[PDB]
Amino acid sequence: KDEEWRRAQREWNKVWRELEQKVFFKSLDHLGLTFKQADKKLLTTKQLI
DNA sequence: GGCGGCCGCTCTAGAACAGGATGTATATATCTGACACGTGCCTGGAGACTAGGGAGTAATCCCCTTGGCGGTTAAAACGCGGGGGACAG
Repeated sequence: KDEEWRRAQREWNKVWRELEQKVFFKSLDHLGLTFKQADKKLLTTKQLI
């Protein structure tokens, strides 16, 4: 059971690390994820007046 | 001495309780009539073979629905007045 468990963990590790590499920096960004709409919502005319 | 208040007597009666009534649920006796087992086939699918063609998969592409916003006038919702109708009788 440990042998097959370690083998399955090893074959999980590559795809798991590949997903983590692209999802961790997305998880770090909080305001930048909503900045695609915040930069248009807060930067208008009437907001500036 | 007369009259209002209080309590006992008596008529009325609401509704639970017991007995009669009639159509079914059961307790055998026996018929009975299809039910399933056996037999004899015999007719339809399975092993095996020939050939092929429409989808799984891969690729493209372009398309089209979701997210995501201001805007503004149409309207949902809250509330006041009230009005006619569902239901109790």
